[PDB]
Amino acid sequence: FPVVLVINCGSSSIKFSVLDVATCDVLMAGIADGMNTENAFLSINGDKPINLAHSNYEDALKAIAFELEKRDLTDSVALIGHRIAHGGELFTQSVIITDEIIDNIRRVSPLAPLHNYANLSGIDAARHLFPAVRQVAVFDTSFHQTLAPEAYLYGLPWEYFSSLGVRRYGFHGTSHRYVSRRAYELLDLDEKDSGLIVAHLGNGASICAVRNGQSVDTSMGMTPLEGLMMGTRSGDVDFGAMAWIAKETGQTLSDLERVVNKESGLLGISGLSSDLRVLEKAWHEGHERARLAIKTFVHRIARHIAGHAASLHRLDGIIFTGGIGENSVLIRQLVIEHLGVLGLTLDVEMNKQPNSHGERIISANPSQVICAVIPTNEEKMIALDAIHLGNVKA
Amino acid sequence: FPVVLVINCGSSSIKFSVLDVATCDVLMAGIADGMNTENAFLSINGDKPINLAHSNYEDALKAIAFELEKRDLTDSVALIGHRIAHGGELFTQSVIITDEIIDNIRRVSPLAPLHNYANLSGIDAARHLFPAVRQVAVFDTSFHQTLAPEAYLYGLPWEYFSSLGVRRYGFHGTSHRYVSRRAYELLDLDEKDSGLIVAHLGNGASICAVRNGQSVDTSMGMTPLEGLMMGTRSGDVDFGAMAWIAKETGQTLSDLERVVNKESGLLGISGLSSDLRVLEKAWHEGHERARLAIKTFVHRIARHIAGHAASLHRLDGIIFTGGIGENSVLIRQLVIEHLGVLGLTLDVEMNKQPNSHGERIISANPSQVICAVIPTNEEKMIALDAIHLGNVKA
Ligand SMILES: Nc1ncnc2c1ncn2[C@@H]1O[C@H](COP(=O)(O)O)[C@@H](O)[C@H]1O
Ligand SMILES: Nc1ncnc2c1ncn2[C@@H]1O[C@H](COP(=O)(O)O)[C@@H](O)[C@H]1O
Repeated sequence: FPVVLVINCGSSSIKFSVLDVATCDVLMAGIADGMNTENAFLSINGDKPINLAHSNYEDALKAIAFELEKRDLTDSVALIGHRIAHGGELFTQSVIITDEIIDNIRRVSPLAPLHNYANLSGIDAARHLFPAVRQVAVFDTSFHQTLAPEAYLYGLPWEYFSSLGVRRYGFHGTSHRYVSRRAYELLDLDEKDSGLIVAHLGNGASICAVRNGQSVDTSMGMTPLEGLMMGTRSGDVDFGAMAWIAKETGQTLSDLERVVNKESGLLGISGLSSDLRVLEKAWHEGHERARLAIKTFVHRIARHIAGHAASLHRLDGIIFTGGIGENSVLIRQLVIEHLGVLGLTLDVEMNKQPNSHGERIISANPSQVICAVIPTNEEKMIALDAIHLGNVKA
Repeated sequence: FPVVLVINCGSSSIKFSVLDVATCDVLMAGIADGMNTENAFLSINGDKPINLAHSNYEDALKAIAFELEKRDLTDSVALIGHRIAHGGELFTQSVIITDEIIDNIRRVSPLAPLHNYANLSGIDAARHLFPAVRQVAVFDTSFHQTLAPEAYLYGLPWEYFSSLGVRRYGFHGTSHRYVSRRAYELLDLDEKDSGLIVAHLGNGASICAVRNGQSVDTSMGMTPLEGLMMGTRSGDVDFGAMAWIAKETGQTLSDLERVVNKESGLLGISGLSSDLRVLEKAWHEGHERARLAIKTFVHRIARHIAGHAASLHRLDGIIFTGGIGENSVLIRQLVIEHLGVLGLTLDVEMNKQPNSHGERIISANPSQVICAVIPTNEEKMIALDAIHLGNVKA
């Protein structure tokens, strides 16, 4: 029974999963946190953190490989999948990693300096430790490459796009792609004749319009700062307002970039938490700013769901996914009730059901548009691409 | 026959109109251009520019008053209407100008330093030259004050809103208000039970959602930089992208603010013109970048029209207004065809009709939503507020 090793290298951690090729089931999962710091530890399935002390990306991947060996599945690793943050314009699909690909990843790495260079460090490590294993790169931007110029061009001077490559790229592509495929089965839709809106709500929040199997619009921009308001991210923000704050408080562009990424969003408005479970409980206890943060969060999602619907000839489905989208009974209902204009009617018995019920339809019968919850599986989608590319001569 | 003098003071010009109280008809109109410069001239109805040479706001208003006297209508001026750019949170409706109002205008003037201080200079001048005449302030933001916190709060730290007043204000309020009123008559709608989308396309471009006579969402933000892409303005732009350009080109926040306001938008993408008539002709001659600029322009309008529709319980009408919205047969159709999801069908015979046909319905019969063109009259709306306030004890 061969397996796929899925690796996601962040700036501060390394997340990994081992999926069984036969059933696409998770056999092992873990996180190597506190990366590049003075203290680095490795937890597997939450099985008590084991430290390495001042360890790098290569040493951490070697520790995971040693734990991979302790369970006798090292020689069973047939494929290695790498999650890549930014693929620029060069990558439209998942590819088998070669010297050419690496060079191309380094080319578009300036577009995401924090995340993309960390991905390359993971590629270099896995190459060193598993050279006779086929390795695959899956890009978080590639799905959105089917966008037309009108959908990705910014109203900036053309030169920024042609010379520097300033345009909408969009993220959560792997998730949007996975959820799309599942929606055609759950809603019983013909891919070649369909219009979906996928709402990935969780860590980061993004919307995607999927027309006839292709991504036609997405809420995130060149960076994950554009679009929906998030946990700590501001979302859509007037540049004039940002320029006004820079003059009135005397802050640098770096200072405001810190504020927008880490001090804003749900955390910013409420002044309490970035976690939704905390804010839901706070509002339940009569916290006004927690109510406002959630109400604003809901509003901007509804605004973008209806907004992205314009890039469709016909609206068949709205799919909720991600940590928030799969679990929050409240957020789903408030968003759908905010979208009464589109002729949606919700089934509250179905919307009450917890995530254990998996891929479920939550809209009632008289509804013009089918509303559904589909749990996203980014690890399975990476594995599926890897399995497909595992049958290929390179 | 008493008259209303309407004054709009920009940073570089003074636009004025004299409307007859009885019929709300324009009797005289002119522009004093090149304000505060070494050479300032005054044109009335395009009746050959007459220079004053190095003239200020008070001297220019005195020249208009002298030309007002030459036509024997100085003693006929019953009311003076002032267009004010930014009213902050303090002004929800048009008011009679007193010492209190002036102080309050200066309070919120930091929110629009370029335009708002010029408005005060016009107020000071008209006070000096017409002290026994009732004077009224009409605010370009006041109509959007009915917005709920979820619609105007940014995903920034709460402190920026509470201390500095960073929130969505929105503009074109006078136009959105005027067009709304007219729509209830043209579409035969009950104000208290209606949902409209008003698309003001022209100089600046903004969208407004009008639920039951009240503004519930608007595309422009704290500054007119947010929302739709415009002639020279970028519109919605990823802050992460703007921060990325600042690092890669080594430009100041002031440099990028210049680029976004004057070098971007339709002019930015095409690299040709901010004027739509030029770009329409250019695309007709096979100019690709003029086609892209227009296609992108259309796309962002459709995205925001459908987006703002979420803030409505029911969509009754989409109204096109402004220089572009009233005249561009192409832009109207491309936008409506982009909004096929909402179930709109256009009557192309009606959409062909030039602006001379005034307030006209452009959608066919099977259409789910009525599409119409209503010419905006910001001068008439200012006069109407002034006439109403002219019957009041102060
Ligand atoms: N039962 C729940 N109700 C509401 N929000 C939840 C729940 N479980 C997880 N979340 C949110 O999901 C987010 C995590 O997103 P993700 O990284 O996609 O799992 C966190 O910000 C949580 O606030
Ligand atoms: N016949 C027309 N066709 C297309 N665009 C027009 C036409 N007339 C005026 N415009 C546009 O309207 C804008 C002026 O807007 P406004 O200041 O609202 O009159 C300009 O940018 C013109 O490009």
